[PDB]
Amino acid sequence: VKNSIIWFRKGLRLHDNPALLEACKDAKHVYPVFVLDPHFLQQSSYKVSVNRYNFLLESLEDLQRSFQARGSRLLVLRGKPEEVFPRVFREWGVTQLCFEHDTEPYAKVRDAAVRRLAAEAGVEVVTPISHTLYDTDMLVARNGGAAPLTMQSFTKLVDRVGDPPAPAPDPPAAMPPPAEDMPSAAPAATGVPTWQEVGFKEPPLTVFKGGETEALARLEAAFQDPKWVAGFQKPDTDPSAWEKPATTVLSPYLKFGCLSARLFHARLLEVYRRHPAHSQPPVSLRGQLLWREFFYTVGSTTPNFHRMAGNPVCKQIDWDDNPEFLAAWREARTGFPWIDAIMTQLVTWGWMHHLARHSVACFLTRGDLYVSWERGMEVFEEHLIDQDHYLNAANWMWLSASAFFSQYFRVYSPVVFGKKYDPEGRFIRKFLPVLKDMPAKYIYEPWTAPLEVQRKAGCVVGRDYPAPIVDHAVASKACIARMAAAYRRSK
Ligand SMILES: Cc1cc2nc3c(=O)[nH]c(=O)nc-3n(C[C@H](O)[C@H](O)[C@H](O)COP(=O)(O)OP(=O)(O)OC[C@H]3O[C@@H](n4cnc5c(N)ncnc54)[C@H](O)[C@@H]3O)c2cc1C
Ligand SMILES: O=c1nc2n(C[C@@H](O)[C@H](O)[C@@H](O)CO)c3cc(O)ccc3cc-2c(=O)[nH]1
Ligand SMILES: [Cl-]
Repeated sequence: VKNSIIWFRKGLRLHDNPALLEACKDAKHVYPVFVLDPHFLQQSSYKVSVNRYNFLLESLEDLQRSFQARGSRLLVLRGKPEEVFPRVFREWGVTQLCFEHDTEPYAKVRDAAVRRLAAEAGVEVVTPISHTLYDTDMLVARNGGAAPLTMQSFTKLVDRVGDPPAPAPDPPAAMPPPAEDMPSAAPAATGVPTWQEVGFKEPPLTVFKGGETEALARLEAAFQDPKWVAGFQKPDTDPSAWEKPATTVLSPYLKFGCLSARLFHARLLEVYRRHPAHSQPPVSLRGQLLWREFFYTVGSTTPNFHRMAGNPVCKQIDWDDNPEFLAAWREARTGFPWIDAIMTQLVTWGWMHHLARHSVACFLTRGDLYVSWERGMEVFEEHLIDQDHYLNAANWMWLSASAFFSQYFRVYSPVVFGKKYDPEGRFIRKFLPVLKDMPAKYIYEPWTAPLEVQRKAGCVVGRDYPAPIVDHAVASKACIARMAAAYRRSK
């Protein structure tokens, strides 16, 4: 008799889930499992806000509903996978364990340990690729055994390899449930908890809801305008747009696997077929999925990718240990409203537009404050709802000119950058209410408002909103000087 586990970690969906499909095939009982793992709650190492963790819980609640609707049940097991799984293998008479492959450092250690244990229990292990467009090992293999290090040569590689696989079909309308009266499957030990019960003190404030149903809705909303999809150009999109964000906001759903990257890609290709002037990579929407694939592919084959030291793709730079600069940045009190509004969005929504992530990451690292990208990445690791190990590392290295990108003379202005999109400062008025009534003339530079104007707007620099912590002209020149010297020490 076939008794199977479908183990969810990412891949939090029923659509495009070949793992799930294999688990159901010829099965008497299927046990859908997510292991609520203490590794992600020990705030010592690994950081997570209530925003992200509650987005996860919402996604698990949506899975529960999808499984309940098909005659089954999601089991949220508490514990370390190494010690939970041997128990349930025996208790449930498990013959097959299915899960979606992942390539992160923790995933590799965890997944090796669970395979060894599975083999000891006589349990078959089935691990299809479906978090990424392609099997990332296959790509490296086809490229002659190393990952390409530019987006251009990565794009050429995948064009030679061909289209990603189709989304797998939808799973059956009825699924075999867990067997009755299994003690590790007791409802009360296996329900989706709340953020309160997991132990978060403060409520989540983000406006984006977790789960596959929300992911599919947001995918559908995006594809209701095929000209927009066809003509999408990432660098030409507006980072100050918040009522209707200028990009898809599909990142947290792709991060958790509430949305299938292959579904998204197949949908793009349908549109591109009927729209022959469609944008091409890297700026196109397909280009965006390829950035993701690119950084996963490089990231999974490089040791210490998420660090500077011991990381072969990363420049060793003499970053300042400057806790007050980092704290001002982290706590949204740099005195540059563009920067502080974005850092407020980070902590409220857990999502900003890519170019707002550029402004704040450039400002922290190579642009003004010369703090290590690792400090920035950690702050993003806590607050981003789309926090992705490889994508966050790679973009921080890109923005600090530590890897992939070397043009350290290009520095974004914390005053001018947003102003060319949003001269009235609508974005700033949203995320920093204290500047609601400041005239647009002064909103990017409130320290240049006459004192009469500051008082009239109820926002006096130094009292209600802080003075700027640097002079951008002085800070950037110094930072460019230090970057030049670090590059010359490297050669
Ligand atoms: C300092 C810094 C840190 C970042 N950290 C993260 C992170 O932790 N997680 C994360 O998903 N993205 C990260 N990004 C990339 C990018 O900013 C987000 O993926 C994007 O803003 C998400 O919005 P969207 O879903 O509307 O993307 P769209 O423009 O709609 O693109 C669709 C999808 O493509 C992928 N994608 C888009 N841009 C990029 C990119 N530059 N690199 C890799 N993949 C991309 C994402 O999965 C995204 O959902 C970071 C960028 C910077 C500059
Ligand atoms: O299997 C789990 N995956 C969790 N993941 C999912 C993955 O990151 C996955 O476990 C691994 O593939 C990462 O190495 C989380 C992701 C977040 O962004 C935030 C919190 C979690 C928590 C968990 C968890 O408790 N259990
Ligand atoms: Cl709990």
